[PDB]
Amino acid sequence: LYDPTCLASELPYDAPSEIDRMAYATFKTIQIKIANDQKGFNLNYNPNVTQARLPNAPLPALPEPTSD
Amino acid sequence: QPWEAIFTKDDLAAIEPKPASANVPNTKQWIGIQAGLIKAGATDANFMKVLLGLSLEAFDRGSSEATTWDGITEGVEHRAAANAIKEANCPIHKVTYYLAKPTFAIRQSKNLPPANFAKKNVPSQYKWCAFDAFDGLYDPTCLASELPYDAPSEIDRMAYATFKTIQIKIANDQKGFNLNYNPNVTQARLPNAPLPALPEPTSD
Amino acid sequence: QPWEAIFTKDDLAAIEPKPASANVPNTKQWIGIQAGLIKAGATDANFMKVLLGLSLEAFDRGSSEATTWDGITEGVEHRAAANAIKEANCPIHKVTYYLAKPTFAIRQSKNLPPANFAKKNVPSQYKWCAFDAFDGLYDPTCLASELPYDAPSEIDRMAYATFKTIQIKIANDQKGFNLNYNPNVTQARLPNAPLPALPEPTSD
Amino acid sequence: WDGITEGVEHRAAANAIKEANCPIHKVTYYLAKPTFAIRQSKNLPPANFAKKNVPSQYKWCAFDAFDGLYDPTCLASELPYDAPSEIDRMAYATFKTIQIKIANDQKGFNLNYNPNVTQARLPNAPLPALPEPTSD
RNA sequence: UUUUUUUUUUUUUUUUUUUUUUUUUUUUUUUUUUUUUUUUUUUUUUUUUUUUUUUUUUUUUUUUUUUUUUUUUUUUUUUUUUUUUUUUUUUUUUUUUUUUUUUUUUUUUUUUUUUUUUUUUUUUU
Repeated sequence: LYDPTCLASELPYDAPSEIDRMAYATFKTIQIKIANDQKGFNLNYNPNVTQARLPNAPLPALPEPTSD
Repeated sequence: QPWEAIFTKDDLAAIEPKPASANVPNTKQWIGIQAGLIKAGATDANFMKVLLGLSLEAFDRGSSEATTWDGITEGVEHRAAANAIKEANCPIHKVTYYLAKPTFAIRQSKNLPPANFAKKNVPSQYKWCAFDAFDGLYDPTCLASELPYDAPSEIDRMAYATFKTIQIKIANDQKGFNLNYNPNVTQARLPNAPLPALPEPTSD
Repeated sequence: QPWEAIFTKDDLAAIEPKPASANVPNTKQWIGIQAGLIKAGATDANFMKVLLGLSLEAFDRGSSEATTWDGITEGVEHRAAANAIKEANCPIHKVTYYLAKPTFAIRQSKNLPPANFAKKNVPSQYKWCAFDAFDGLYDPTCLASELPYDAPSEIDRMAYATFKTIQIKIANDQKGFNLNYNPNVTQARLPNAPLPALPEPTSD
Repeated sequence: WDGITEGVEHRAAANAIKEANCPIHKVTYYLAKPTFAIRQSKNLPPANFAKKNVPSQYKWCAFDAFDGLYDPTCLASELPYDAPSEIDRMAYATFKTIQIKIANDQKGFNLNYNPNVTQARLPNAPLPALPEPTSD
């Protein structure tokens, strides 16, 4: 929506609006979160070196009920 | 004790030194670029012309980013010219720093904002602040026959500082990679182990 | 009890001492510089001339930065002269501190602002505050036949303090490196382990 | 705002203005007087008068491009009413307060980050805290 | 299914210090969950190095042995109320001037009230 090379014969609404842009930044947080959820996967081995780290070992530990 | 002697202002004014920025290729590196770029098919004035092409690419791409960018310029393919820069042991940004102002000047007159503006989530207020080689806009050694707009403006400078945060962030994202081993010592730390843990839903 | 005796002002005034800054090379270190610099091909007045060249380089480069900077001066290559300074066990800045004012004076008269101004993101208001050896502008032992502009100005001094923050930041960036081992004890802490973790997207 | 004019849709024309890197106000500043003159002769007060809570005394003072009424370069074949009047000018200053207020409401937004650095400051964090019932 | 043909020795300590210091014989089980929900959600191809410090300064300065608990609340009330879609940038300064000018060491507390009276009176149009 901001990319100068992006195609566009006519945009009905200025979604690029700065308010929407900061909202898009907030949206980027979503993109980042999911990236952390999937891109954050630790590729610590190629040839199935599960002896170093087991599959799904990167899974976060269950949250404790205590504050600390 | 020569150091105890007074140099005398008359002699100081006779020095007439030149600024020596380190964000520009060394004379021998400029030659190294020639050895590659001229060899690549560029000649004479095309030397700067092709490098300007890359600087324009760097404007929308970056260091190795512009290096990967293809396209035959008035002298030679961007990648080929980029290789020449690499032969000189410099990043494209190094050359771009020297040709930052003319590069910006071109786009400023053609109204061509940085293509990575969107990617960097830079506020529209700072649309022209997303320039990797913005330092060349202030660098006294940077080339510049005429700049259409005073991008150096202090407001833009603080915006450039904000832009620097972007540069820092990405540096943290890539430069922050922990080179804790050379000969594949994964037993000390596994590949991609530096990857940040997934964020928790709790505040603490 | 000689310490109980009154020295008498008449005798105090008879002392006529000289300021003794530690930001300047020791007399023997000045000689060490001569042993290297004169050996490098410099002679007599060229001793100061070449060092001024380096101070000008330090203005746009820095300690080892100016050391890496090449270019044959009126006496010898900057790097060769820099080696002489290193032979004296001093940084180029050490010499530059002594020759800070004349150096600044040269550029001030030639209107040559620091090339690292852009790199340091120093506000244009403080364009001439980006000077590593700015302390020499106040140092009573620093050489100076004539300074075109009173850079020592208190406003500039506080700006120099802000500049000091830059110096501190970079120190934290490099001097802050944790020398937790000598004989490659990576088992205690791995190389580049001190690298700060990547910033999280959350506020906490 | 849409609507096809004698030449083309308002939005399309607005895009042209944006292509020139200008706000519509920029063009309006030049055409402020003729614009006001049209409405003044047609008795068409600003529709945002109500929104801005502008006193009826200053009904014709709610004009964003009022500066064009004084601007020597602004176009004007004939102005039905001297809106530039000093009384209206001070009213325009009061109107400027409106412009300033909205600027504070939107321009006052703190652009403290570019690449989504919400870790420094979260989105909508600049939002003013809810008013307390106490005087202090 | 893939490696060899990749690199060290010749680098440094002993002769440095403890035992002979203290617990058992102190308390729980017989307390509660499963049968609760996700996958099929998105990134890479984004950018830095080559930027600068050391050689700058403290210790040897002062407290403990000073005071509270045993004082009071819950059982009090809201949601179901309203905005967005409103407007700015592209406006201007630095390079202007002071310090080095004067006080402390001058005087009060220990002087007097509460326990006195209104609301329930009238405008907007």
